[PDB]
Amino acid sequence: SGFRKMAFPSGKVEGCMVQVTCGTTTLNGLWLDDVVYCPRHVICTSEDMLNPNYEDLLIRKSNHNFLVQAGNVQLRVIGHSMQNCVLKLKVDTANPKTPKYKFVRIQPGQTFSVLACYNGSPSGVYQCAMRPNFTIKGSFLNGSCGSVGFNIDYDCVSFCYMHHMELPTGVHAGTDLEGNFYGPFVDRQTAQAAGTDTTITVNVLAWLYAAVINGDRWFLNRFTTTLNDFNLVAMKYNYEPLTQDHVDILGPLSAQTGIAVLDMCASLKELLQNGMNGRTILGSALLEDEFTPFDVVRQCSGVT
Amino acid sequence: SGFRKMAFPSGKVEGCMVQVTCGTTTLNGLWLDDVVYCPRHVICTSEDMLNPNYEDLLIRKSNHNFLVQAGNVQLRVIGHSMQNCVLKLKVDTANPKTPKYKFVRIQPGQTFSVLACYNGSPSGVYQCAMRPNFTIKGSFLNGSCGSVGFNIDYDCVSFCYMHHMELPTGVHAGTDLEGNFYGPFVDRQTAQAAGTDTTITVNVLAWLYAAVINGDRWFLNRFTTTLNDFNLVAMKYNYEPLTQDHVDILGPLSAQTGIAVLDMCASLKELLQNGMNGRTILGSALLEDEFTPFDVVRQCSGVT
Ligand SMILES: *CC(=O)Nc1nc2c(S(=O)(=O)NCCc3ccccc3)cccc2s1
Ligand SMILES: *CC(=O)Nc1nc2c(S(=O)(=O)NCCc3ccccc3)cccc2s1
Repeated sequence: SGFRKMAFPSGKVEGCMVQVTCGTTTLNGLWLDDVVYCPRHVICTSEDMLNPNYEDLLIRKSNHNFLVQAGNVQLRVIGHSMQNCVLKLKVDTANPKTPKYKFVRIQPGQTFSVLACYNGSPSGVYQCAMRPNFTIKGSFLNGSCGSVGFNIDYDCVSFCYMHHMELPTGVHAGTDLEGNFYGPFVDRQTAQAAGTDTTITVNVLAWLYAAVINGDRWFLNRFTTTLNDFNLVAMKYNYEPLTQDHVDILGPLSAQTGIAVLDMCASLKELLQNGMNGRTILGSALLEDEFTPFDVVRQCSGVT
Repeated sequence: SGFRKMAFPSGKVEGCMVQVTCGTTTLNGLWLDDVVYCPRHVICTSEDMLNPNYEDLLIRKSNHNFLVQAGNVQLRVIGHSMQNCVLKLKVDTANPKTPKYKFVRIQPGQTFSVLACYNGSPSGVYQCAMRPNFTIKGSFLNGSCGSVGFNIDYDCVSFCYMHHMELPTGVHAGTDLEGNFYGPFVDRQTAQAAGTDTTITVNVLAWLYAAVINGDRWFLNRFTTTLNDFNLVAMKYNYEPLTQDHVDILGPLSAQTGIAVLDMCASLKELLQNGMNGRTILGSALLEDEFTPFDVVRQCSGVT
C-alpha cells in the first residue's frame, strides 16, 4: 500500500530529448523518427518576443541555421516547417531510440508527467494536471522550453504537452505536439492573464477513494447528497460541476470500496464546508486534485 | 520558475530492472555489470516469513532455481551468495545498459527517487525522504519488493535503497545495496513498530527558501531567534534539532535570498506556533520536509 504523486518512468522520453539552437537561442527539441519538434520561438531573440511575426522571422532561416545536437552528436537538418506554434525539423537520421508513440490533445483535468530538460539534458520528472483554465503549475527555468508532457500505456508514449511559456503570474502555458496552445495563450511576451483556476472535482473524489483504500477514513460521514445539491456546494467553492459522466468514471472505485459516489460527494461536501480541522488525508492538508480516477486505479492495482 | 516535488529521470535505472523468481515468489532485481541484486526473501514462501532461517533456506537452492528475466530474455545464473539481507546472483552476461554507479548508505533526512516496479517492469517514479525513524512513506503493492531508491549526479547513479517490506502501519522499510536495513527493521513478518516520525527541520527551512525564491513570501516576519530558542520550539513540535551544520548547509540559500538562516527559523517558529491560518506555501497546506537544501539549489538552478 501507500499512495504517492507518481510520474511515469521517463526513460522512453529521455531517449528523444535533443538540444536545438537557432542563432543565440537554445531550447529543447523532441526527436521522434526523422523529425525534431520544438517551440517556434527558438527563432526569436528576447526583443522579437514582444511582437513576433513568425512567418517573416522564419524566411530569414535556412536548414543550416537550426543546430540540433543529440548528446554530443550533431544531426543534419534537411527540412524545416512551421505547424501552428511548433517547428518540425526534418533530419537525415531516424532516432534509433524512438519509442511507440502518439500525439494526443488532452482535456482539462487530465494528468501527465513532465520531463524537465535544459540544453537537451533531462533534469527531473514530475506529475501535473492540465488545469481547467488551460495552464499547468510546473517547474520550468530558463532553457526548459521544449520540455514535454506525456502519458505511457505499456510501451506507447502519448505526448500531450510541449512547454512554451511562463505567464507573468508564474503559471505555465504550452502546446500539444501539433503546436496548438492549450487555452487562449499566444507565444508572445504580452499581458496574458489566466482565468479562474477551479478545482477538478472528479479528481478530488478519486483521491478520496485512494485515501479510503490506503486507510485514511476519518472523513467518511453518515451523509449522502444528490448531484444538484453537491453542485451547489461545488459552485460556491470554485469546484468544477460534477456530471453523470464523472460519476460513471468513478464507478470502479465506488465498487472496490463499497462507498457509493454520492456518499463520497457528501464527505467532500462536509470537507468543503468545515475544512480539515488540522487533520491530513494521504499526507496532505488540502484536497488534492491532480490524480484522475484512472491514476488511482492504475496506482492501486500495479499497472506497469 | 515554479517548484515541484521532482524525481530524477529514471531511464538509467529502468535499464537495470529485471524479474527474479525463486520457486513461487517473484520480485524485482537490479542488474549491474554481471550481478543481479534482490531481497533475500525471494527464497521464502509466505509461511517462511513468520520466522525464516535464511542460511538454512538458501542451502536448498542452487543457481538454476533463481530465474532471472530481463525483458523477455533469460539470464544464466552462474553463482549466488547472500550479503546481509540481499542476494547477489552472478550472471554470465554484463548488463549492457549498466550506467556509471555507486552504492551509498544515506542518512535520515536525505531524499531520493524510487522507481516502483512489478515483475521487473517499471510502473512509476516518485521522490521521498528517508525519515528520521528510518522508514520511507512510499507506494509499494505486492510484487514491488526489490524496487530501488537512487540519486543521480550527471551520469553517475548512486543507489541507496532497495524495498523489502511494509510494516503493519503502512510505512516502508528496506536496505542499502549492501543488504543492511535502514533502522532496526528485520526481514521477518513480525511486530515491528516505527519510532517517532519527526519533521526534518533543515528540509522545511530549505523549502521555505524555495518558496521565497518562487514568490510565496506571506510567512516572512519581522522577527529573529537563536538556535537554542528555535530548538525549544522544534522539540515541542517533534521537529529535529537544528545544528550549526544545518545552518551552514542553508548558507547558499540564505545568500541568494538575503534572508539570514535565523530569521527564516523565526518565520518557521511562528508558522509552528500559529499555523498556516488557511493559507498555502508552494501549493501545500502543511510544512513540506522532503526537499533537502541540495534539492532546492539543484531545482532552483537547473542542474541536469
Ligand atoms: C521556457 C524557457 O526556456 N524560457 C526562457 N525564458 C527566457 C528569458 S525571459 O523570458 O526573459 N525570462 C527570464 C526570467 C528570469 C530568469 C532568471 C533571472 C531573472 C529572470 C530570457 C532568456 C532566456 C530565456 S529561456
Ligand atoms: C514488497 C512486496 O512485494 N511485498 C509482498 N507482500 C506479499 C504478500 S503479504 O506480505 O501477505 N502482503 C499482502 C497484502 C495484501 C495485498 C492485497 C490484498 C490484501 C492484502 C503476499 C503475497 C505476495 C506479496 S509481495
